[PDB]
Amino acid sequence: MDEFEMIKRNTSEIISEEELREVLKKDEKSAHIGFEPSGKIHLGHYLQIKKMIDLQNAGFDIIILLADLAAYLNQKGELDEIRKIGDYNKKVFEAMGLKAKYVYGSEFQLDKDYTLNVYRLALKTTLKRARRSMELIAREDENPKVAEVIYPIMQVNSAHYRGVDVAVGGMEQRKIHMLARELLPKKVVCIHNPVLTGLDGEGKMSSSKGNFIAVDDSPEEIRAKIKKAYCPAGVVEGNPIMEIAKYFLEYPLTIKRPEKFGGDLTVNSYEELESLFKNKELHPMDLKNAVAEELIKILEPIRKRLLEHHHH
Amino acid sequence: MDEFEMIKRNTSEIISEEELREVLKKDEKSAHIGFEPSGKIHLGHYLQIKKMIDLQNAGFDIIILLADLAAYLNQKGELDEIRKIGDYNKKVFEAMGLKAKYVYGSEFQLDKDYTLNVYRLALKTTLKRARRSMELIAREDENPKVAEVIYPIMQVNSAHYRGVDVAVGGMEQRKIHMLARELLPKKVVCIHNPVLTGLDGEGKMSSSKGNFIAVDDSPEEIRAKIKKAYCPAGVVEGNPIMEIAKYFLEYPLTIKRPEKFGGDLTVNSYEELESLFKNKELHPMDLKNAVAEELIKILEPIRKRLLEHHHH
Ligand SMILES: N[C@@H](Cc1ccc(O)c([N+](=O)[O-])c1)C(=O)O
Ligand SMILES: N[C@@H](Cc1ccc(O)c([N+](=O)[O-])c1)C(=O)O
Ligand code: NA
Ligand code: NA
Repeated sequence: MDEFEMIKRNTSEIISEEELREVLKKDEKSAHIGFEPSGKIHLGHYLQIKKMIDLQNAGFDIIILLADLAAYLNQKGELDEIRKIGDYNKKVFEAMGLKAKYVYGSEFQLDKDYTLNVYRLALKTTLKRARRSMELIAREDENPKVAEVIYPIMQVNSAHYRGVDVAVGGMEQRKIHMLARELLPKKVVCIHNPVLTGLDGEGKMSSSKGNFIAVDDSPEEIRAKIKKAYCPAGVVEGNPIMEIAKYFLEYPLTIKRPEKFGGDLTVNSYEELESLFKNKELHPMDLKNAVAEELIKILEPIRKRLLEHHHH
Repeated sequence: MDEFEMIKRNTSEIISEEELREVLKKDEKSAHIGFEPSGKIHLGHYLQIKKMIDLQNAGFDIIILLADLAAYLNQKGELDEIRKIGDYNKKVFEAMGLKAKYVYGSEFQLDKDYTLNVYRLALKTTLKRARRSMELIAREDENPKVAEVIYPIMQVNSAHYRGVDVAVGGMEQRKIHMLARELLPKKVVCIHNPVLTGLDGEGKMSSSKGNFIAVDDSPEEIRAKIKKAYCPAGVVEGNPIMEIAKYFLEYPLTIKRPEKFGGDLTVNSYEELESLFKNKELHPMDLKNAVAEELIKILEPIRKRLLEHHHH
């Protein structure tokens, strides 16, 4: 498995593979992702940081944009408070092992030259296109604000202004990114990560829907959340427990089971696990027990580095 | 006729008269109007400059905003070219006798603090409200751009940032101004001037519709435009020739007529003229002849000051 395949593993799409292969040849290459600061950092965040770590191991310089001004435009509160949550998010990302440079959007997004570029992009971007690009990002609002359509053209310009070769985000970002590839003179390579399902199966995982596992959740909290989660026997699509097994667990995986239910089970890949589960040879309760315990172990170093700050 | 009545003469509305009366007491008071730079300066412009002259004679300091960045957002071209047309407009306004200070929007509208205020207003302004406020201003576009809804919140902030007591414009501006009175901490007094009808009677006078008299039109051009204009006998509403008589001509007015059509006629007010015209005692051709000749005389000093620049 080469650098390209390491980077591609567990992504939903790369726009485009040819372009990424051209980028990989260079000595100096940079990748960025932006996050609206979030009160809790969850598995969806961690999935994306893992991908940034992959890029870093492939020789990319990594920039994490703490997207305070975007969050402001998307009604997350006052800038100063948003920034404070951004600094907390930085500490969490650092506790995940990421080696990166961190920047706050507002440090450069209010510059005269940046704003003139935003207004130039505003002339090229239809309202209808801008609204469509925000459908999976915008805060729910019965009376959508002008701020909602400034946000996407802020994010288009972000990638241009900073000279990144690669932009990374979730599939929710893909329409903004396709606008960026259409309007900017240098085409940014876009790597999109899958969107995790919420624990109750009812929609996508998100910080505002309370349907997530946070990286610093206690072991007892993780077990409780997994025990209650949607996980129907034999169904893999939209199954959040199988998603965690695919995206976070290491293989070969040993699933402990009582002898009366078949005894311990060693699975050499996620793909073998999917077969066992679809063929009803693995029961949800046993999948859940293994996923909970292996996830606790995966997150333990992150939680204890954040716990050391308090001191024990 | 006091200062308040001089200011009110020939306006469509003052929001509000009480507030204007409070402003009139102060020693230091300022009024501004903004114009997207226009290749031709026409009677609609002149109507508004006349009102600014009224304010100046009432002790207001006058600021003329050459609204280059607004024009840019409203698809009038590149900033540098727009600015050049702005400097031409300044020379025309100066040739009208206005004593004022001139500022280009872009000189202050790209400042960090200005932009942060725009984004704060964008959070308070619905898309639906912003689009409604632009219906009579926005350039025709089958695919309206994000720039269209940035424009109104640029103009709201303009009045705030510069600390004007009074904003002046045409009735087309009134929805943006009512947004400004609703969102800003200091309520700006708004003076709205009527919108002139186009020469062919079919819509409002505007630079893009080629339905105007320009202040530097030749005498032969003015006569030709008036001769062809909509002017039905006995009808005053939507009659552009009667509008010119109301808003530009001085009274008492002597209308020269052949003896066979009643001989010369002296009218002591626009209101007496309206009665004569509605009662079919004054024929369109004779109204047109008087309006053309008195308008030529009114504009002659403006045209010859602009002609002196060439040199004769
Ligand atoms: N859209 C991202 C935030 C973001 C990503 C990348 C960006 O460049 C910017 N930005 O420019 O403000 C913002 C989110 O949903 O969290
Ligand atoms: N809306 C005006 C132009 C204008 C007036 C006042 C203003 O403050 C600004 N502005 O802020 O750019 C622009 C027009 O139709 O010509
Ligand atoms: Na090298
Ligand atoms: Na005094």
